[PDB]
Amino acid sequence: MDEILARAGIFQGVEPSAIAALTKQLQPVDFPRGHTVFAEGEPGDRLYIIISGKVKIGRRAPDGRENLLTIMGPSDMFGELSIFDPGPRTSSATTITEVRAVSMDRDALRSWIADRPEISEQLLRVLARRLRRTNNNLADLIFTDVPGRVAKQLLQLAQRFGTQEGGALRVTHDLTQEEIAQLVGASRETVNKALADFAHRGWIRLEGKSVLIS
Amino acid sequence: DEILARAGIFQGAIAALTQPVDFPRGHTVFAEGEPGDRLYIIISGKVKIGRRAPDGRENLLTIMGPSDMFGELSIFDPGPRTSSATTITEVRAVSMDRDALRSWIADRPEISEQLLRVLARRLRRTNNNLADLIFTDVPGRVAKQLLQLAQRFGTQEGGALRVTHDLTQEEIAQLVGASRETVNKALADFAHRGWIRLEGKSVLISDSERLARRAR
Ligand SMILES: Nc1ncnc2c1ncn2[C@@H]1O[C@@H]2COP(=O)(O)O[C@H]2[C@H]1O
Repeated sequence: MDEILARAGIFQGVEPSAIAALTKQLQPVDFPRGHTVFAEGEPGDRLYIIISGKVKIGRRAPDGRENLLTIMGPSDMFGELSIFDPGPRTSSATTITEVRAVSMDRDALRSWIADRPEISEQLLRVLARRLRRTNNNLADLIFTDVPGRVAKQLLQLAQRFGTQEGGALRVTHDLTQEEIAQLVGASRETVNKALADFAHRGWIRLEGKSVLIS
Repeated sequence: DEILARAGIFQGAIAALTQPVDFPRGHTVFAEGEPGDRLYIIISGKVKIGRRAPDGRENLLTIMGPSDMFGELSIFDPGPRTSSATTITEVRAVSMDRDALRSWIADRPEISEQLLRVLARRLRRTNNNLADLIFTDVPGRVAKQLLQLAQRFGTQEGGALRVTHDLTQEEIAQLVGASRETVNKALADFAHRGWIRLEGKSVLISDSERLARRAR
């Protein structure tokens, strides 16, 4: 779907015809659930745009667990930074569900802006505006306690993958209890202990297959 | 002269086409909120970049020395300065404005590739800090900060590399984003273990491997 692809942030503020000029040259790839798209340390020089599915972004923790950095879904990009500043990947990307995704490397990008200087300028604008959002995001997070930080992070994920259902956010998933444990990168006991606590304060109503967030 | 080459913009000569200025100690290059237009690359000296917390307290973001660049956001996303830039010590730097930079780009689109690298890299580092803030403990973060300061301002001195940063133990606490009480406990803990030596504005990192094993 061209619309899904065109919603990517790398296309924000770009002429639909220049977006299309790039899109047409890209063929979708099929990734199975639990598939490692790229691991930390591996050379990184391409970005992915998701059409369907969810992808986990994470880094290695001292104990050997993988910290849930973020979760990207449809229209979302991952690995986009390596297109501008390539090199060894500082994070890993792993499919949470079955994914269909589009890829593009630096050559593609350079060949794309090769004829379209207007795009370099807009990319700077979008990237720089994104840095300002991420900056005061950090600022906001710094001046908050430990639990408050994690809460904020989870809230942002809810706001992104949740449907507005009467002053609340519904996030419907198709994951088994073990997959949810793999997603967070924590014990299955630690997860259920945390979910039990959030529910206790009325922040979470846990129904089968879905979660209702305040 | 060789310092300019290490700058992010030129880290990718045709660069010789490169306004030099000298600032004194404690000089405020720009203030948080002022109209933001200029760009700055440091040749010699150190500059504190900070942003006020919601409570008014001045909070330290990053410390930058030679070959480092600050105030770039003002050129691409024009508007108020999001932060304040203060010179810790005497500083010699070169500046540029949006209209001056946009001209060099019109002539050579090659820089657009280097400019994007710099932004994309700042963006990545801010994302790493966000992950550290959540997944890395206070002592872990403290060690990680010292190790990052050593990469930029570290000179070997006998067995331990002396890392001069000219920062207060409270200013470090701001970099890490934790209470000064918890940060001080972490610093003393490292000192008592023989990992580091506290020298006022300087730190002697005796055991680098331990710190590295404490930051992961
Ligand atoms: N999940 C899907 N199932 C079936 N058809 C689809 C799906 N996603 C996209 N398409 C079709 O593929 C087309 C791609 O271009 P359009 O987005 O214009 O319109 C899209 C639909 O016709």
